[PDB]
Amino acid sequence: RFLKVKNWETDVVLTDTLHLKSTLETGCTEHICMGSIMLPVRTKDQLFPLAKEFLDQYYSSIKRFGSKAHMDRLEEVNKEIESTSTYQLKDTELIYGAKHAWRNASRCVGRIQWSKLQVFDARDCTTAHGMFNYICNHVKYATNKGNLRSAITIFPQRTDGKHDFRVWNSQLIRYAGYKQPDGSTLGDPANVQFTEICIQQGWKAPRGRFDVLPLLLQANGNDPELFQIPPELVLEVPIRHPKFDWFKDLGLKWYGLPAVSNMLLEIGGLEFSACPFSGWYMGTEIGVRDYCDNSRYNILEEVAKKMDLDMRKTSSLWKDQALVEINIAVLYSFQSDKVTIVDHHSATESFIKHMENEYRCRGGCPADWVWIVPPMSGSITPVFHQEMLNYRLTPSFEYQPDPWNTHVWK
Amino acid sequence: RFLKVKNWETDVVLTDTLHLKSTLETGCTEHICMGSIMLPTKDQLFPLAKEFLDQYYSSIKRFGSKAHMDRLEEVNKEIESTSTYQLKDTELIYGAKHAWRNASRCVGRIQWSKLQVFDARDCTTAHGMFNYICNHVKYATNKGNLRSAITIFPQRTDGKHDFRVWNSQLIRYAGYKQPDGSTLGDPANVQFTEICIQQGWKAPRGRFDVLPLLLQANGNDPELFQIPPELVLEVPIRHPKFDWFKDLGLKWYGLPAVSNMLLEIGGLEFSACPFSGWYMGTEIGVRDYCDNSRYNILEEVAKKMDLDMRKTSSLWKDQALVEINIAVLYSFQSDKVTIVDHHSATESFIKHMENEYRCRGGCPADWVWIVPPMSGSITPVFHQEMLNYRLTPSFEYQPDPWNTHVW
Ligand code: HEM
Ligand code: HEM
Ligand SMILES: C[C@H](O)[C@H](O)[C@H]1CNc2nc(N)[nH]c(=O)c2N1
Ligand SMILES: C[C@H](O)[C@H](O)[C@H]1CNc2nc(N)[nH]c(=O)c2N1
Ligand SMILES: CCS/C(N)=N\c1ccc(C(F)(F)F)cc1
Ligand SMILES: CCS/C(N)=N\c1ccc(C(F)(F)F)cc1
Ligand SMILES: [Zn+2]
Repeated sequence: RFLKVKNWETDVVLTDTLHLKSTLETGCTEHICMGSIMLPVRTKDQLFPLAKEFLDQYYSSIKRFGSKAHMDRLEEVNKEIESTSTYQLKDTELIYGAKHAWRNASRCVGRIQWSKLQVFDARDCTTAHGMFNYICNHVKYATNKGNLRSAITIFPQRTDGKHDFRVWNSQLIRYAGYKQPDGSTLGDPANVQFTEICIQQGWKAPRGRFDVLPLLLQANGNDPELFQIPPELVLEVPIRHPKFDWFKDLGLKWYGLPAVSNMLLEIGGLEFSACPFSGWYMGTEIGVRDYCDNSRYNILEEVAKKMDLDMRKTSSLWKDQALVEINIAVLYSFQSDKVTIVDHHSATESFIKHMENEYRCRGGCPADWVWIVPPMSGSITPVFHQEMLNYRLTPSFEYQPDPWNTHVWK
Repeated sequence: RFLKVKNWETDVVLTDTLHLKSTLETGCTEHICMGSIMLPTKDQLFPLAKEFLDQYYSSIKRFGSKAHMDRLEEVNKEIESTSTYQLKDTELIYGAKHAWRNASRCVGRIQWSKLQVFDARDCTTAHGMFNYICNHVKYATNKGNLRSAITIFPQRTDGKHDFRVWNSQLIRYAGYKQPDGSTLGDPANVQFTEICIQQGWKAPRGRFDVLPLLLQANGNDPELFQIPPELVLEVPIRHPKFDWFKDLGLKWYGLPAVSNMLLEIGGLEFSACPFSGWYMGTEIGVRDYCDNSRYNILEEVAKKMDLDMRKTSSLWKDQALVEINIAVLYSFQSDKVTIVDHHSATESFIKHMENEYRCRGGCPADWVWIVPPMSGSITPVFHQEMLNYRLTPSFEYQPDPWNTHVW
């Protein structure tokens, strides 16, 4: 088979063959497309085949397929699975797996950096305090004083599903959200529920607008525990505008390190329920979504008012106008504090190059157009005019139920 | 089965059942999503006809009635004899309105039922087509107070007597390649603009030259016609705060009228069915004006705004784009020509979606196309999950007439 993909701005056409290897489902039938849908204990028998194909890829990637080292590793793994039911990955395999989970993330526009990933092996970790230490070292290393470095910390793989390691926070660093009895929300609305669990667990909220939440860490299936990330480790950027000297008075700021912590990493059948990973922000994530979504900080009106814009009628495009300035401010601020960050133009342009490269070296690049195209100025970024094929490849990062909706408390 | 759709901004969940009536395939499988790909007989005809009539009568609360049954046999017998059939007026009107209603890429379907239908089925020549088209352009333009409409020429028979409108839209600017190697006018129509020259049209070689209509009737060869200039309402683009804007020398037409698609009703194929409504701002401001492959004007507009175009991180492109779309909307409103902005259009569509879900049990929607090409996440449709599937009657793409015609 062969599937063609065309870019309507360059007339460039690409041939995808990589999709042939996709085994997982898409949520789409032949009679329906669910492309815009947000979220559409393995047994030993189910496990070996998964390990095999994975190990086949690995060895193939190091140009040693069929070798003796390859066969013996298969024999070694098969045996281990039969006797122990599970199986431990080699350090080289773990690093290969993680980079590929990233490499296969169809919703990630920053994959051009996929091979530059620092992997921290936290498989010997046994307690929550242990997880805390590991996370602090990840935050410090990745931040690097503003010169951000991609990194991922991998805790023990799931066993019987009763001794899972979970990082309850959705991101290592995030601002608390509090619901007021008057119905309004102070802080970040998106984190209200998690904030409550933290308070309910003993956290003492400063009840402010940008309070870095504490970590809630679950080790070996035990009840989660609270820890406060060392402030001197949480790099933040106050947001000011290059021309609007009143912007700083808006009292805005954001953290510099985006580190996802609620996803599950799958490598050769194994499941790593705790695998926080971080990179660096694309401006629009903060400028458009975090600040302007109606269900987030929702700063449009206040930014507009101060800009003195005709807010009487939408057709004046006051919302659009204010959005640009706000995103202007985010990029400017980060660049001024020498904290890594990329704008949607550069990010989407690099992604197009990475995508083409991937087609010519792997035979494809699974991509989710709904997620790749930026939440602003969509059509003036190259990805918009790019047809994409979305399919599933492992290793991979997946979502998992929120830990508070499944955890069996002790 | 029973699929649900959630809006992540309001948490509202709607259940979709309408998809269970999907006929055609989407191009997507369980192994791959083709969502962003722009385009993935007596025995055949009667079932389709029955499906349609069934829906029609169901809508008029006469499902099963003798009328329903009689009509069914009548068509059945007609197909057995004439190897095809004709729609009664009522069924044509319904068919066309419903083709619009099922257009998963149209953001303005909230207007679906308010569609004027012009039966051009008695047309036999190109001059006739021209007459029908002119009256359509005039009725729909209504001096700026646009009214949606569609004109339906004779349905296909043997495929060699197909009626076709070679233009992609009734009104579009010509595209000429210059000595340089660049392009004057609209790069999107360069080829058609060539087929018009290669046909006789005397191209004035201007930036915004309204192309001539190239009509084809009963499989014959296309003929050129110049739409009465008095019938082509145009808006000169000026800015509400940049009096230098007028100097960009930009203008666009007020009437968007798609004419290269094919209308299918009850198995029947109407290869010539121009339809029009009114512009959503972004269409011109973002796509026609700023698309790199189109008029690509961001370069200059930025200059004139005196902004740092040194680093992409200054978002000068974004900055310009906004002002430009301010101007388009501003101009149209000032000349009282109908136009809608992306904020209002999308808000309207969300409401339409909510009505369609409780009245029809669903609303086919293509997210990739529904979300405006600018300020995506600040419009409601961005946070709205959508289910895409095909339903007939429908509007479909069809091969360019020049790439398939036997002169
Ligand atoms: C180097 C900086 C990086 C940039 C600029 C980048 C940018 C992005 C952006 C803009 C999104 C969408 C986020 C949202 O809308 O919530 C995304 C999604 C994603 N990225 Fe990256 N990324 C980078 C690094 C990484 C790293 C290091 C990994 C993994 C090791 C990764 C894995 C993912 C995944 C799994 C998704 C999709 C998640 C989902 O399906 O919900 N990214 N990335
Ligand atoms: C009255 C106001 C209308 C508005 C504001 C509206 C707006 C839109 C917009 C923004 C698009 C995208 C255009 C593009 O990107 O090329 C679109 C697509 C579409 N609209 Fe509407 N529309 C309206 C009327 C109509 C009418 C009267 C019909 C049919 C009778 C219709 C049929 C379609 C079709 C079929 C498409 C998608 C075509 C395809 O699949 O490529 N629209 N519309
Ligand atoms: C409903 C729709 O799927 C949803 O709003 C998606 C659209 N595209 C997105 N794209 C990115 N990068 N991030 C998101 O959260 C979303 N949300
Ligand atoms: C490649 C991608 O499908 C293509 O650029 C689509 C995206 N969304 C669109 N949406 C609308 N309304 N109109 C278009 O022409 C497109 N082009
Ligand atoms: C890993 C830091 S890379 C980055 N730029 N940000 C995000 C933010 C959210 C997600 C998601 F997983 F929540 F979608 C993914 C990447
Ligand atoms: C019918 C006028 S309704 C409108 N706003 N414009 C368009 C423009 C192009 C198309 C398309 F068919 F080319 F995609 C559809 C609608
Ligand atoms: Zn799909």
